[PDB]
This record gives sequence, C-alpha cells and structure tokens, in this order.
Amino acid sequence: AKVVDIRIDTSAERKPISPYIYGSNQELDATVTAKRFGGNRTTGYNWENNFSNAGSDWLHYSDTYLLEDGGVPKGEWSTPASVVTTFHDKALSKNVPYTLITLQAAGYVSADGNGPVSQEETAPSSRWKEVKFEKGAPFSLTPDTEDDYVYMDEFVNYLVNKYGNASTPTGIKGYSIDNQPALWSHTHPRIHPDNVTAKELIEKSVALSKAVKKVDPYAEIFGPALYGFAAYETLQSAPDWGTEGEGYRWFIDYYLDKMKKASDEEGKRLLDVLDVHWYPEARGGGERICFGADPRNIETNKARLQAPRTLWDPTYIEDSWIGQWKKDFLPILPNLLDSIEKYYPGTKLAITEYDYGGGNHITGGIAQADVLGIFGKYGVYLATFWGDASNNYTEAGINLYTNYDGKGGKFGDTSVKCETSDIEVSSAYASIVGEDDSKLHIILLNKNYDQPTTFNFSIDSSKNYTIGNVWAFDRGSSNITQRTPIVNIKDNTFTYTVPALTACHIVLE
Ligand SMILES: OC[C@H]1O[C@@H](O[C@H]2[C@H](O)[C@@H](O)[C@H](O[C@H]3[C@H](O)[C@@H](O)[C@H](O[C@H]4[C@H](O)[C@@H](O)[C@H](O[C@H]5[C@H](O)[C@@H](O)[C@H](O[C@H]6[C@H](O)[C@@H](O)[C@H](O)O[C@@H]6CO)O[C@@H]5CO)O[C@@H]4CO)O[C@@H]3CO)O[C@@H]2CO)[C@H](O)[C@@H](O)[C@@H]1O
Ligand SMILES: [Ca+2]
Ligand SMILES: [Cl-]
Ligand SMILES: [Zn+2]
Repeated sequence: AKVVDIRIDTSAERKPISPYIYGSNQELDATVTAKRFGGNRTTGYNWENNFSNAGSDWLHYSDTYLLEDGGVPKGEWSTPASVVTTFHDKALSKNVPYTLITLQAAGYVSADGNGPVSQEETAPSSRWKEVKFEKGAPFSLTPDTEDDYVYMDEFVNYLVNKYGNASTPTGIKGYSIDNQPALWSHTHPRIHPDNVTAKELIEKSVALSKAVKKVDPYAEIFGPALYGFAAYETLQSAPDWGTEGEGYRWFIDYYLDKMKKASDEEGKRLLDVLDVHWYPEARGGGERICFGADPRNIETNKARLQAPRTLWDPTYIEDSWIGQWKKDFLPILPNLLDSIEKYYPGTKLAITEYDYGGGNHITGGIAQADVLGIFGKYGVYLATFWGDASNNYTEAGINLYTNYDGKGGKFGDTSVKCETSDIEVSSAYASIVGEDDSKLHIILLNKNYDQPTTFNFSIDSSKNYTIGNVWAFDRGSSNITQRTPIVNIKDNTFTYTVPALTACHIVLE
C-alpha cells in the first residue's frame, strides 16, 4: 500500500502563473492559451507572397506549403501575410491571448513557389529575395514583389496596421528572431550554408529587434529559439565561440549579456524573452522518450514519467548525454533562470518547442500535465508544445489545465505552496484565482505504474473546504471525465486514493 502526504499552504509562496504556458505550435484538439507560428518552414517564409522553403525537410522545395497547411482560403493566397493573418485570425477567434510570430533572419526568403532549389541556386540567386530588417523608406501595405528585397519592419507594419499594436486586445504580442539559428546551415543550407557565428547572431538579433520596436514599441522580442542543449552551450560549436565565449560559462550567458549591453546602449529592452526549445534526451528501455518512442516499451514509458524532473529537481539524473556530462547545467530551468538573473534581469523565459513523447499513451498525458505544472510553478512565461492533433493524451494533459470540464473550467492563475512526500511516485500542483483562495485547484498525478496511491492531504487555508469536485483522465480514456466528489474533509484534511497512472484536477470549495 503506497501512501503519500500532500501538504498545501494557500497563503505561502504565492506567485502568478503566466497564462501563456499552455500553448501550441500546431492546431490541436485542446484549448490552448498561446499560438506560435514557427519551426523550420518559417525561416524562409516570404510575407510578400507567402512562399516558403522546406529546407532539408523536403528537398529544399520552395512552394505554398504554409498556405495549404495553414488552411488559408485560396482567394487570399496572393494577399501579403495571409499565412500569418489567417494564423492570428484563428487564434483570436479561439480566444487565444498570445500569438507569437516568427520573423526571418537567416538572410533570404523564397522568391517563388517553383519547387526544389538546386545547390547551384544557393542564395543569393533568382530563387531568393534578400531580407533587410529596416526598409529605410516609406512602408507600403502592398509590398513590391518585383524588387530583390523583403523588409521585416514593413511586414510588422502591415500586421500592426491590421490588428493594432501589441498593447491592444487584438495585437500580435510577440515576434521571434527566426528559428534554431545553430541549425541554419543544416536545415537551410540553400539559404545560410555557413555555420552561424555568435557575432552574426547577436548583430542580427539586435538589428531586427530595433527594427521591430520602432514599428511596435510594445511587441516582445523572443530569441534565440535554440534547438537544444548543444546550442545552449556553444551555439553548436560556433566558429567564433573560442573567442566570443571567453569568460562565459555557456552561450546562454553570452546571449543575455550581449543583448543586455545592446539594450543599454540603445536605451530600451531589445530582448524580452529568452526562447529555447527542449526536446528531452531522457532515455528508457534503450530509446529516447520522444521522437518515435514505442508506447509498448514499459521502461521507456516509466522514464517518460520521471523526465520532467530534469527541468527542476536537483536530485534527478536522467539517462542521457546531458544527464551524464552536463550535470553542472542541471536542473535546466533553474540554470536558465539563474543566467537571466545574472546577465539580464527581468528577461522572461519561454520554451517554444517541446514534446515528451508518448502522445497517444497515458504516460505522455501525465508527463505533459507534469511539465505544465512545472512551467507554472517555476515561472516560465510562455510555452508551446510541438506535435499534432494525434497526440490525444498530450491534449488531455493540456485540457486538464485549460478546460477540464468542457465548459471553460481552468487551473487557477496563482501558484501556491504544495509539497508531496514522494516526488518519484507523484506530482502535485496547487493554485488559487488571483488573491482569492475561495476555490483551491489541485493537479494530482499518480505515476505509480501498476498500483493505486493513497494521498493524505493537509491544507492550510483561510477557508474551510467542504467539497472537492474531481475531473480526470487515465488509461481508460484520454477524455477528461468528472469523478465522484471528495466530501469528507475534516479541518481541511482528507484522504484520496488514486488508481495507477491517473491524472486528476481537484477543485475544493
Ligand atoms: O500537380 C498536382 C497537384 O499538386 C498540388 O500541390 C501539391 C504539390 O505538387 C506537392 O509537391 C505537395 O507536396 C507536399 C506534401 O503533400 C506535404 O505532405 C509536405 O509536407 C511537408 C513539408 O513540405 C515540410 O516543410 C514539413 O517539415 C516539417 C517537418 O515534417 C517537421 O518534422 C518539422 O518539425 C521540426 C521543427 O520544424 C523544428 O523547429 C524542431 O526543432 O524540430 C522539429 C522536428 O524535427 O517541422 C517542419 C516544418 O517546419 O514536413 C511536411 C510533412 O512531411 O510538403 C510537400 C511539398 O509542399 O503537395 C501539394 C498538395 O498538398 C496542387 O495543389 C494541385 O492543384 C495539383 O493538382
Ligand atoms: Ca520586395
Ligand atoms: Cl539553434
Ligand atoms: Zn487530438
């Protein structure tokens, strides 16, 4: 009989949970709170005509993929920025409060949609248009598709003209400095064949941020959208890191410090959100937990359940090259936040791409719910899952926070102290609404694989809870269903036994 104690104090460690951590990149069967237009295809996206290039993902094809996949009405395929306005229109219509749009910085964007770009057509060539951050001439809402340039500030001006600036209810709140710069030479060799240098990335990041903020002073700039740890540490062995990195523990510090320096010289913040991608390298049963992980491998599924701990738990060492050789940089979120506090205080943190795998398996759902609780508890500003609508359990994990009852019910927006006596078999997150603890929300995750877990709850609150309604998902179904309410609460204490591998959302009143 596994017994775990959960202790909550609704008046302690109160901290706001950013509403934007429950987002996605793709169109999911879930209620999301942020939408990101990013990924490989956005690097060569040309807002003037909507063409883009697949890079290594599809034989370096320049075509209309983004229009097709974005579901843009065919009559608007030739309208400037239709891929993006369709994207943002959809977010607004779904009551999504944050839209993050990736801008182009690798250097060139598709000039046409004529198919594969040969190596002999590597930019510059007739297949590409050079990107310039500042037009330096009056903007036009009808960009010239005949010249050799595409302007980023003109692109942003077009969007601001249509939706208002970032401080308004319909404005696009953030822009990203391209996508995974350290992989430009690998994913987009026809655009940027040489490996990005640290100097180049900083110069471009500063120039583009300045350009964007002149048009919309309220827009938040996200960067550098690093693909993974190797990029965090050395920008994938950047050619000039041996010189530029002298005195820096890792590239993350250099980036923050240089953006801070540029901001101090310019007179305003040029980097609003440190943006990184985190695909867990955690392994189990001989395979990584994401990217083709087999739901039949129990050891992999068990490793998936514990992997979220690498984000915050100092005592957890996962089975991966990061867990083995990079302990000095783990747990990862605290290390990223520590760097921010040291080199550019006030900078926000966002995980714009991540996937814990097992999307159609209960463990993918529990891990997803665990990750969201962690993002909220540790202060992540925005997060957007990367994966499609086939990940039903991942979607259940999101809805457990954003729409647990099917009618808009959501986790509270203020995190409060909630401790569990066994962080290996369980995870628990608690929250209230605003500064009011009248309704206490609790996400309770039982990671026990084949046995129920009995939880003894002890709560310190100014309110005397009498009932706890429950919604949950498990191996029986990814659909979140209401369960029998908890009714025997004595002096804010109660015992609740949860079946193995179950994710619950308890609402006490
Ligand atoms: O003439 C006959 C009819 O033609 C129709 O048009 C056709 C057209 O002729 C044809 O060429 C086109 O073919 C498309 C395929 O149908 C479509 O499936 C394919 O989709 C690709 C896409 O090109 C590619 O860019 C995309 O890349 C993804 C990648 O899969 C994904 O793994 C990656 O995720 C990474 C993140 O990006 C990265 O940030 C993170 O760090 O890592 C992630 C994981 O690695 O994301 C990228 C995108 O960013 O993959 C998809 C799927 O494979 O594209 C083909 C070329 O466009 O189909 C057209 C029809 O649909 C005419 O319409 C009709 O009138 C004619 O009669
Ligand atoms: Ca142009
Ligand atoms: Cl990168
Ligand atoms: Zn789905």
